[PDB]
Amino acid sequence: FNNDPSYNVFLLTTRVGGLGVNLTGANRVIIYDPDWNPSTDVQARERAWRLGQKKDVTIYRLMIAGSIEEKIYHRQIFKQFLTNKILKDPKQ
DNA sequence: GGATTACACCCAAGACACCAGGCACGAGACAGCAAAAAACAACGAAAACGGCCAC
Repeated sequence: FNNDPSYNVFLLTTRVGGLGVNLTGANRVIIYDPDWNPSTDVQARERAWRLGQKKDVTIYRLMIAGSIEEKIYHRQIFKQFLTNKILKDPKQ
């Protein structure tokens, strides 16, 4: 994927992929389905947002409004707050 | 002294309670064609993917 001008897109199923695979070639990212682990998505974004990435990277989240996606996304935001007030400011 | 005067002794009619057995209740305990056959609803779910080791 990195060393070929063709082979533009490829699906990854971000459970198996994210162990540290180097995919700096990517610049755009599409998230299709929200996951349960709030962590599995940071490695997913890091599949194109490696340290010192060559070009700007963007994330497009898919979210079905008025569905379980709403509950999961709010849950993930709450989980981010959990690790973002325990380690940032316990007054939040 | 001995019999009227009185009082003790007991015994017979009496009663209440006793002893049991009836009598009614009281609720269990039933207990209710056989043979043949067919329809006929209900008895009734661990997802899915990865990182492996051993093929």
